[PDB]
Amino acid sequence: PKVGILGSGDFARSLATRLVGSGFKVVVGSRNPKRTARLFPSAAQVTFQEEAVSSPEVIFVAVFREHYSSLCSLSDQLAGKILVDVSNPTEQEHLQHRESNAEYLASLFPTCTVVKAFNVISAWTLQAGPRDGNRQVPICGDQPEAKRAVSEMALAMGFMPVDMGSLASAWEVEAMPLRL
Amino acid sequence: PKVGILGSGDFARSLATRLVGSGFKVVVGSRNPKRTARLFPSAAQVTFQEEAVSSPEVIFVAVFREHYSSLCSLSDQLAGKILVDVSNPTEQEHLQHRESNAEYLASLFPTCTVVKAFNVISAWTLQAGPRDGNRQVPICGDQPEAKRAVSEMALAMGFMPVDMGSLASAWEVEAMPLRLL
Ligand SMILES: NC(=O)c1ccc[n+]([C@@H]2O[C@H](COP(=O)([O-])OP(=O)(O)OC[C@H]3O[C@@H](n4cnc5c(N)ncnc54)[C@H](OP(=O)(O)O)[C@@H]3O)[C@@H](O)[C@H]2O)c1
Ligand SMILES: NC(=O)c1ccc[n+]([C@@H]2O[C@H](COP(=O)([O-])OP(=O)(O)OC[C@H]3O[C@@H](n4cnc5c(N)ncnc54)[C@H](OP(=O)(O)O)[C@@H]3O)[C@@H](O)[C@H]2O)c1
Repeated sequence: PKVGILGSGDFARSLATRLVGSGFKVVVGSRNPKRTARLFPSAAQVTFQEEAVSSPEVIFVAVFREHYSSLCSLSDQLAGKILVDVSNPTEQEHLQHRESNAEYLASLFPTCTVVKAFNVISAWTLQAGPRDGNRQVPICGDQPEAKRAVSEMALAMGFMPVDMGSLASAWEVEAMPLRL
Repeated sequence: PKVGILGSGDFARSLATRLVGSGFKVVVGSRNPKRTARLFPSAAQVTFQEEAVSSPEVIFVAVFREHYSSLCSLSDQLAGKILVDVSNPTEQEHLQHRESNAEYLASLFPTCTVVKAFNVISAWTLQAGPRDGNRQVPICGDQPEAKRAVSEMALAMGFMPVDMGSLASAWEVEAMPLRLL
């Protein structure tokens, strides 16, 4: 507790499932929480975006890059928080954009600290994937405290965090193939 | 609806998700509904086994073969209902048992009618939703009304039911490989 997630799709919902199964309290921010809540694990509290971001210290940004700027109205609430960029760009997106999605996200929310994590993990692995601790997540970011928070979370969820350095490493991390 | 599901695992949970996304009301029977409910889609009503099987006309049996007989105490409530055997046996289990899982389940609950369906569909395919051409669900069973009920459900979920005949076809259906991506 309390971990935030912005977004309502397959990845959001799988993250929520894993977090709840790992003893975290979870709040989800959706544009249509009424509709979205129906499919989410009951233990997660699905609410409006504004209200979902205010409590948590760590917020997973489980939306596509093209929708990042739509979150700008949440800036005053998000101030000083940890944002997790989970995006797994296609080969073409990766090559088209000079900066990583994670760096782009950092630029949009300069008062937040961004950690890149979970891009190489499938939604089904999140849902089902055995809590053997064998499955590696690469993790980077500029802030050691933020990286530790996300790494401990990864461990509690049964993954094995691998430190890949500063947020400048996010471009190479975003090139890593999704497993599997 | 309401559609029933017995069991609390990855498959139960995925079936539930999918059913609720397709406009069905869903009730789930678990031995520990307090714990189990936490992970299930909010729109599903997770409750005790006895209470779960009491309302619905069609009940998905999303537990392993080895646990089928543990459901015998529910016999009185399950009488006259449609049971869906979704099991995907391992090659070994398939070869060790003379009869199919579905036929075994039919023998345990003779006042019920069993339909074999969904064994070839992965839990993730249930969750994420089918997409072409990964839509095909083999169905068999002895009773045309029961097969129609399950087939319409399949169609509502976005699958394409394929009639494989009587419950005697279930052994061959159970040999069908499970499909992923
Ligand atoms: N699925 C995987 O196996 C996988 C693996 C690794 C990483 N990821 C990453 O997770 C992120 C989301 O993926 P997904 O598979 O969950 O996609 P998805 O199913 O399409 O979900 C996208 C979500 O974006 C949210 N969103 C917020 N603002 C939006 C807007 N303005 N327009 C459209 N949508 C908006 C939506 O929630 P609301 O409408 O309720 O706000 C929606 O649920 C992506 O960056 C992806 O690379 C996915
Ligand atoms: N997962 C897939 O991709 C896949 C695909 C097709 C078919 N299936 C089929 O779906 C069925 C279940 O699969 P699953 O992946 O959901 O397995 P699972 O995660 O192990 O779930 C089995 C469930 O059986 C229930 N159960 C009822 N009585 C039990 C007992 N006495 N002892 C132990 N468990 C008992 C449990 O729920 P409660 O504790 O609440 O009772 C448990 O959650 C299997 O026959 C499988 O072949 C799975």
